Amino acid sequence: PNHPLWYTLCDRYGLYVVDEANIETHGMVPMNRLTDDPRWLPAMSERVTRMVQRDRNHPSVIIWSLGNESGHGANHDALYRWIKSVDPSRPVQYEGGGADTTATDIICPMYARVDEDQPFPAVPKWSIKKWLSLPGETRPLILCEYAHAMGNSLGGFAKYWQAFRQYPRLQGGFVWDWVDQSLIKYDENGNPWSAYGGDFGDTPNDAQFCM
Amino acid sequence: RRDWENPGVTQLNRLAAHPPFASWRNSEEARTDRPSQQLRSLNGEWRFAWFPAPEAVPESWLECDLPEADTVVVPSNWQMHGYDAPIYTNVTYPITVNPPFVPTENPTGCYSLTFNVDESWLQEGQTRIIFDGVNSAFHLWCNGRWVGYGQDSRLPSEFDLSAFLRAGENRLAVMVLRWSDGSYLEDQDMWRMSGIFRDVSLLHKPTTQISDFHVATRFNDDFSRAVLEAEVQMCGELRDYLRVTVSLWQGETQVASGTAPFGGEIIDERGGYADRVTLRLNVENPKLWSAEIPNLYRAVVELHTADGTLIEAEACDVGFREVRIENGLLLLNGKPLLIRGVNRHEHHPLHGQVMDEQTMVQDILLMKQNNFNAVRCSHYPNHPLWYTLCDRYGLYVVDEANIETHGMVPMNRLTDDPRWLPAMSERVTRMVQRDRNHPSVIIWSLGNESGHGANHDALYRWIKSVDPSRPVQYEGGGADTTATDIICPMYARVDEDQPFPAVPKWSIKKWLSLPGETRPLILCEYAHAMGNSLGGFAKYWQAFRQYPRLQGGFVWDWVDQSLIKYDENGNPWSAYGGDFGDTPNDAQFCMNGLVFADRTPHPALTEAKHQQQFFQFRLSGQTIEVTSEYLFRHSDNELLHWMVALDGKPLASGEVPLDVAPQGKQLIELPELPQPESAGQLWLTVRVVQPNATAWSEAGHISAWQQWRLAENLSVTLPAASHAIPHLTTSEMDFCIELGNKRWQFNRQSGFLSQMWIGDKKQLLTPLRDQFTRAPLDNDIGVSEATRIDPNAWVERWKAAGHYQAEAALLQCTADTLADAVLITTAHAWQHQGKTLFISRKTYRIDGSGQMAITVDVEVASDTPHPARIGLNCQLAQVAERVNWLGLGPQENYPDRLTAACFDRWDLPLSDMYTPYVFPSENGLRCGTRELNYGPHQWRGDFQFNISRYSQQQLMETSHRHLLHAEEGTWLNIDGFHMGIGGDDSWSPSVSAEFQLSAGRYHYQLVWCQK
Amino acid sequence: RRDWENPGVTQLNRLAAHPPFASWRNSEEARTDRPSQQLRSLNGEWRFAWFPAPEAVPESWLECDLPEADTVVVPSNWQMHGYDAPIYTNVTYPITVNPPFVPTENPTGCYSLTFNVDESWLQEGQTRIIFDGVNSAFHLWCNGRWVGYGQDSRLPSEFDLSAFLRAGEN
Ligand SMILES: O=C1O[C@H](CO)[C@H](O)[C@H](O)[C@H]1O
Ligand SMILES: [Mg+2]
Ligand SMILES: [Mg+2]
Ligand SMILES: [Mg+2]
Ligand code: NA
Ligand code: NA
Ligand code: NA
Ligand code: NA
Ligand code: NA
Ligand code: NA
Repeated sequence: PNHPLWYTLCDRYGLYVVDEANIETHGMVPMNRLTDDPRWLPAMSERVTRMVQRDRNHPSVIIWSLGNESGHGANHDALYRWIKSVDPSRPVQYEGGGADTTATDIICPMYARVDEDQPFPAVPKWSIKKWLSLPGETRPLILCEYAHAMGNSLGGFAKYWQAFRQYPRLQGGFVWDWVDQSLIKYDENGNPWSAYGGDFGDTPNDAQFCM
Repeated sequence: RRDWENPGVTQLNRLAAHPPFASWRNSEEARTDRPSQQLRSLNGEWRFAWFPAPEAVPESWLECDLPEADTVVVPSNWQMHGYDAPIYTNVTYPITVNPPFVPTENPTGCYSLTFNVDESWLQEGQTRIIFDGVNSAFHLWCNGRWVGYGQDSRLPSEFDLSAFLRAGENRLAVMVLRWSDGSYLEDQDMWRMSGIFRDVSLLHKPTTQISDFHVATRFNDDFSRAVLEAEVQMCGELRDYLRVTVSLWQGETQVASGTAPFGGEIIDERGGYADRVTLRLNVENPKLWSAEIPNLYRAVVELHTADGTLIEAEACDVGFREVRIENGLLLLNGKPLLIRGVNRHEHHPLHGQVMDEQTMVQDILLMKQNNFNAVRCSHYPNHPLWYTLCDRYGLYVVDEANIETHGMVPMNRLTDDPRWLPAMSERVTRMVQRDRNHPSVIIWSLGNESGHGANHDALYRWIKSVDPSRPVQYEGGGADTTATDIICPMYARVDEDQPFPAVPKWSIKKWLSLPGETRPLILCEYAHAMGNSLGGFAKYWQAFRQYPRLQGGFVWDWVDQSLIKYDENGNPWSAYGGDFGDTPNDAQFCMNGLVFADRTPHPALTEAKHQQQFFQFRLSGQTIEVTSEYLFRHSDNELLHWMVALDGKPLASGEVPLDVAPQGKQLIELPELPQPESAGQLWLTVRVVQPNATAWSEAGHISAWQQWRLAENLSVTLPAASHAIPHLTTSEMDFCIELGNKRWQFNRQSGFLSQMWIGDKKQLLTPLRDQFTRAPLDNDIGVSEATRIDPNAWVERWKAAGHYQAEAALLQCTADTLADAVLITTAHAWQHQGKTLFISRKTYRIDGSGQMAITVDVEVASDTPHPARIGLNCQLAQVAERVNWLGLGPQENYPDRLTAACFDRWDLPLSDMYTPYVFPSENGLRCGTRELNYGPHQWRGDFQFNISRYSQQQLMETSHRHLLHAEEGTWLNIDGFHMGIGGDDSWSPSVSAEFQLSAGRYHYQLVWCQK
Repeated sequence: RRDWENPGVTQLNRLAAHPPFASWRNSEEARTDRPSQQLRSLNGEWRFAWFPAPEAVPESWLECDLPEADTVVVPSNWQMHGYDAPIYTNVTYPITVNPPFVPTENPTGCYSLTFNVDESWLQEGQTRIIFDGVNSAFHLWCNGRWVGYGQDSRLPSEFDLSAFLRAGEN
């Protein structure tokens, strides 16, 4: 959940917002170890319910998100239903566990390619055109993350947009991401320079992967 | 920190819930389910001290035993020991509604125990203590050191004591609080007690252990093949040498087995569960489990090293069955179920809410003997043994979460509050985690009467997610919300709608077809058996059998929640609300069972057994069509016994072997019956007898029966000629008729028969008078809260109309001497405040044979509430030992509750003609009676009657059966007509129109003579 | 009670969540969305002291300012002021994965602020304190008395201070 003023600005300047609960357990093994554990349901539910209770009147918020990279747990299904019950005005999405589980109204993969499949075991990232028509599937597809803009990047960006425009159910996505997470540091001469992972003695760290 | 006033803290240091563990260290023992040395019981004599509040408990108690304490038995409810009073309140909370706060004066029970621990348990593995039930919250200490905290009174709380124990003597200190924020979720309609009411045990597990395991059974289209999947979870040192072996047994024969190392399949980008493994075993033509035939297999889960070293083994009984809802029908192994269920609380008249095996077994045997096949755990998870028993004897179970917030306003104030979601989820999730392997459990319930909140939807989905093998139901908020797979209303009537705002209770037939509705309907509660009740019960079962989607319901309920008290002479008597100084209270509304607290049946139990029969019959000429409502079993322990009798006189009889396939039919043509000599009605009575004893019944057990009127030959022969002629003697005050040794006396002032003489003795203590009222039944009083007096209740309407105060006004009284008899004509009018309620016109014809023909014709004002009865009553001077009659019996039966009774010649001791309802009311009636015999007297005609030593007046003025005193002589009530008793619920008029005496004009005739 | 190592305790005495409030006492001010005198900002210069673990925090800190504390701007992340190093890791947790436990060495930031309220606030009404964001958990004290606890670094944590306030400096 963002600083309260962000939603007011989006309401006024006009930007569609996906409000996401502060829940990410990426480092767990497997990713859903905690989210599928009934003992963590209470902590998770407050992160979802208190978000909804705070931002439910903002017109800019058009979609609720259960969080990020926490696999797919029964806690997600429970909280998904909680929202649908409390606020039927907004669709609920969540990418964890395969991007098309029972906890999301929208097929929302991260980095699924336009034409090329990535048949990872359990959590495959199908070509987005193919994903749409898998037997039984009918939901819309909007990538929660795509076109990773790390450094000299965004190659193949036009391929996505040609697809978004030709396929009615391919409704876009959110580029990753807006601003480099670099921090300022000063050399002996007092001159500032852009720093990243490990430049503060922090270790282990993931170097430039924060930009 | 006052954790007992924080819905955010429902436990501290409590271990995760799981299925029943015994930690066997020998596979064979696990297979045979014999005792486990690793599982000890700490039940027995403990120390106990009561305190008005926790702040009163002295610090010394934590380290040393309190001198003031007493030695009591555990498990037990401390109210049953007299430390404080048990409180019976229905809806209104026993404490002020100010969540999450509880009264500062909070009864606190300090339990303590000194016990031994073998050094062997502390040298390796983990030693935990398990409290199966503590009401309602508690703190634990071991040897002076604080261990943990827990809430929810109906599920086990476990704690690791490995680092607190010492070899030899140890001391536990448990401070149990009566009230806690947990109480807000425990407002069930029952006695509010407290203490350590369930088993306390010590379990020892290896460091590398089985921490959890789930068993599932999937089938192919025709159930000719199955796959048993067992997911096993472990804790501790994870190594490549570890393995899990799940073997399935049928008796001593291993039918299947699978072995595998840990490391589940990949589930997400981070991999899978390295601490889990799933074994899949193929089973061909498995023996399916059902309440009809509870086939069970034994599954043994072995944790071991690849090379053969057993670390530990766990196990459970596996019932191969599939529960699914398809096309609107609840199916068991592919067949539509017809739920013959009942709600059952855990109650004992002496021990309170503490359950024991014998009581559980008795209940199950009684339930199955009375054709019940299902039970609902109203309204909390039960004692662990209950499920094992239901698995083995065969009963479908609805496992219900310990959540009820009935007293809140509105009912969903807390269930719709996300801040209460945590406390609620634990009551649901821990239940499922504990009972998911029991085959007997076929449906999960989210709780009872807590309205409908978002929390319910969240938890509904949580269960659908973790356990897709069982349907989920919940009645709150309308009985058909998004939180239930089954339309499960309570007290919805068969044909009549009750359009309550927001939460209407539609007629069940109409409910099924509401636009868009497709779900099956099974009432979670119906046919309230409070006192003299269950009228209209047959109407439900006729509908259940005609409507596919009406699949039954659970009667409310199994046993009266009465407690035993003692008088000055030390004699026991049944007590209810308010009998312990408890107030506010809801008096007798805690007694709604088909059986008494001591399990003695109420008359209504036979009505239930009859309507719930598994065999249906139809007659056509000499042929009896038998249909089986069994879904799986054949009638391989049933024989049909038939009997034809003429007005109680046996003419013919015989038996035929029953051989009908489930859902099948069998035709049985009866022999060429011999045309009877005497005049009268021939009656055919058939009954299904179980030749062989079973695990739930004795040899000869009768499971079903049905009666039919056969040929009837009306008597056209006139009785012999009378020798003498009755003589009339007149005085201003009376008309006295004499014929031999017999004398009749009619008071000319009252207009009633005031006396009769048979030989040299008088026969009446009170004159024979009209009666239009009855001691009000609980259904007539119609209240569920001792504070609400519904003016619409039958008793209130009769009282306001003056039925109980109307006095008889004589309009006519004349005598006439005929050729061979004397005729007495009378007319009375009952009035109240210038309003004529009833008019009774009679004639008494006493002829030369010594018989008195009484013809009665009554008019009832159309605008006065329909009368409870239309008959006569009097107090006979004598008391006989037996009561003999030709009519419906042998047990008590009323107009809307008499399908179970059979027409025949019955003979019972006087005492059996009185039903001992704890709260006294009209009782013991028997209908369709053509002849009644008592002492020298005989009454003939077509009436209903009850006979006892208690007058309607005494019954009406007495609150407890033990306060009744036999009156002199015998009170007789003979009715031409009697109102139905109803019972669809006991807090509103529930007697169907067809059983209301609204005809305006009534006629009945009786012949009184000597036998 | 080490509430920061128990997922069963995500807060203590925290008020219920709700949409943005200002408690306008004038309808036109609310319509125009102008400022509300009933809503005060406490952003500015606070007193801060860093500690390697909560056990290192001196009980004296609850009663009066710590001499070794510095004056810093709030809101802010103490890493940006140089009290300790910000850490950049993608997937792998920055602490040993052993739920619900965290390191015994747990950087602790002790913030404090002396203030006072309008006389009428001491008279009637409910006065609450709102922390729009605290990373990652915290205990709150007012005039030396414990008020509450709260988690979740990205949503506001509110507490009723009504029964703690007093005339003069708080
Ligand atoms: O609706 C109900 O009716 C019964 C009345 O005896 C009893 O109170 C049950 O617990 C409740 O669910
Ligand atoms: Mg609590
Ligand atoms: Mg209730
Ligand atoms: Mg915590
Ligand atoms: Na598109
Ligand atoms: Na990154
Ligand atoms: Na049916
Ligand atoms: Na009741
Ligand atoms: Na048979
Ligand atoms: Na009475």
